[PDB]
Amino acid sequence: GHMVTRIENLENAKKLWDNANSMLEKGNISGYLKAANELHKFMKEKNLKEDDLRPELSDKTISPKGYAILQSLWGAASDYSRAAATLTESTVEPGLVSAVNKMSAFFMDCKLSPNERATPDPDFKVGKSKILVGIMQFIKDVADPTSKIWMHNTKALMNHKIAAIQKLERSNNVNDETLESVLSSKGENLSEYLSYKYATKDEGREHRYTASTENFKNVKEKYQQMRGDALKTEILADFKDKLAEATDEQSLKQIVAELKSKDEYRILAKGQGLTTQLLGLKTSSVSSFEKMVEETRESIKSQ
Repeated sequence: GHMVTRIENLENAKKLWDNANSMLEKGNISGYLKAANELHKFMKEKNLKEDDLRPELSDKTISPKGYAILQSLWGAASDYSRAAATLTESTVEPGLVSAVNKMSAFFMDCKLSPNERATPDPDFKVGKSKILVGIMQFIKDVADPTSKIWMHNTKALMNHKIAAIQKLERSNNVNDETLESVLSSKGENLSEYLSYKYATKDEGREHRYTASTENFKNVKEKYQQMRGDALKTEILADFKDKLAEATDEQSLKQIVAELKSKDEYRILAKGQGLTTQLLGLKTSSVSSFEKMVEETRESIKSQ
């Protein structure tokens, strides 16, 4: 087991920084943040500081275009941080977005002394929505699997917001008001969040065959005392969370195959009324699950 020189670690930090700058230059926001994050992780592990790396970057430059993107990123992040501070919740999401700012600042501080001014190209424009999606993608990548914003898993909420912003992009309805609604949302409306009209934590609808965990040997213990629409709501929520761990197309297909093999999925797929079972259509909850797979696919088919 084994040692590395300071020279050698600085040379690798220089490469990590270059990779970040290169992503910055191409306008790949999530790629830049991720690359910044790797630089920080590597430097922390080798006990290297920004001022150790700075002299070594003397032959490298953040372009004017680069500083313009970083200024837009800074602005979008500050604004998002404020917008995410809400009556429902104001600690986690703002903390996460302001930390994205601190990560970018770290990339800048490797190159610039404490008071040096950024020199952004004033003509270079970058769409607010591409920035926000990038921020959200980075937060989704880096937040702990157990992180929660209000009552919802953080990775899942990010994918939800990224899909909402992408829908605004596709239908040409992106403006400050529609972005604000997304940035300030915590998924308070459960039925929209899960894409399931009958989402509830209460008794929901009357059913001749109210969904039940009895007759499913393998169902997790947490569901055993839930029934009906509420049972399905809880299964869908946990499925949404598991789907949010997907990182690429192969990963998503694998997770989907796992979830569809579970007794919880058969509960979703089992109709709760006799007329409905005789029709031979997908249940509403299975439909919701399929929409979540599509949402997750869109939040991940991008970079």
